[PDB]
Amino acid sequence: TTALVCDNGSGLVKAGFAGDDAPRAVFPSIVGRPQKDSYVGDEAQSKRGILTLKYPIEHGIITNWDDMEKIWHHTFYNELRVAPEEHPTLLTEAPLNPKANREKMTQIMFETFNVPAMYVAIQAVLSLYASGRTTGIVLDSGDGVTHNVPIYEGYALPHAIMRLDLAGRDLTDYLMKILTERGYSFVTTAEREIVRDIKEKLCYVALDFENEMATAASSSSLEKSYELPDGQVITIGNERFRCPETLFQPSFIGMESAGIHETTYNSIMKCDIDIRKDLYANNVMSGGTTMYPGIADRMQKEITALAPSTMKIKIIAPPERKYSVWIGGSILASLSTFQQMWITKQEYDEAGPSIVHRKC
Ligand SMILES: COc1ccc([C@H]2OC[C@H](C)[C@@H]([C@@H](C)[C@@H](OC)[C@@H](C)/C=C/C(=O)[C@H](C)[C@@H](C/C=C/N(C)C=O)OC)O2)cc1
Ligand SMILES: Nc1ncnc2c1ncn2[C@@H]1O[C@H](COP(=O)(O)OP(=O)(O)O)[C@@H](O)[C@H]1O
Ligand SMILES: [Ca+2]
Repeated sequence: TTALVCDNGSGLVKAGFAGDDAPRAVFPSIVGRPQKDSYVGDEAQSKRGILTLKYPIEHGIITNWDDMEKIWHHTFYNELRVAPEEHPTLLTEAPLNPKANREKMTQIMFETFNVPAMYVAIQAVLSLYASGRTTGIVLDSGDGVTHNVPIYEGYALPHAIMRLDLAGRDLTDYLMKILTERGYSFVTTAEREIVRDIKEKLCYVALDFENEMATAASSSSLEKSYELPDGQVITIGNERFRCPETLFQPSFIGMESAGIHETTYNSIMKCDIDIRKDLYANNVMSGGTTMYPGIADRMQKEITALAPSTMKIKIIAPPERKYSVWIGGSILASLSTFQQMWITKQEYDEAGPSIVHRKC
């Protein structure tokens, strides 16, 4: 029977059937409760006023299992409209996901949803498979968290994994702030959803930050107009490139951590010397926050400036990197040499949660 692929994202839940072109269902990772006892996804925030909203998978890691259970329950019956007892289910997890976490991910799958078989894959790793690589370093920047994950011979290197608590969610908020400072007023939650659309449609990464700031202070060639739903037309200037700039300079929002370019460098320099030249030549971009135009040219420039001059440096930004993680799981599930890595109902009834250390 057709396997299931569910990418448990920090902001969006990508779910669908293994072997498909794209995930059939994409919805918010939010659980709302004060007509019913709970809501999940779009309608959870449509009625955000009467409910209490929950981000159980924010920052990449699942923290609440009652809410998560509601998200998975929403995925199976309401979105994909399948019987979880009739489908092997591949789950995804954030890098550096603790052991007891994937144990509990597995327990809930069998004891509560009764899956025939399941598996938990690291998100960044799947994105690499989707590119056609078993070796390389992935920059996974989603909604709630950004990870740098070096992968060698098809296996991620935990000690060199970098975690940056800065992603598109922080950027959206940042874009509201600086747009409000200019003279507008985007404060409400409904206005947040509007600003996020501006971010995805008009923002871009500046090749050189200061030079772009100068073109903005002296001309209006960088300015773009944006029509609000109520017909009102607003104008965005340097906020276009100042927004994603936070990924390289987290200090703009008080975050005293290294940028995505530096965390990439630091990640590689934690790996064994012999494979570093391979990581440099295979920098894969993953997640929606890496969708900014010009982010690859900026990454190319900054990594080069940090690395030896003799170093060959390549940046890979796939056009479908919004759904890289899910696609990677779709091919993994359909892979013949992977079938023996499933954890079956029988296997779990015999061993317990202790078996996920043997397969995952
Ligand atoms: C969607 O477009 C495409 C994407 C990729 C490819 C294809 O390109 C050539 C690649 C050698 C190939 C590889 C990378 C993929 O196979 C389809 C990928 C699924 C293979 C992964 C593995 O072999 C690993 C090492 C093993 C074990 C898994 C370890 N794990 C999950 C650790 O976390 O899985 C059987 O993938 C072809 C088309
Ligand atoms: N074209 C785009 N430009 C910039 N950001 C985008 C674009 N498309 C989506 N995003 C951002 O990507 C984030 C979604 O990332 P995602 O891959 O779902 O990560 P996660 O699975 O952790 O939520 C959202 O915060 C969204 O604002
Ligand atoms: Ca993700």
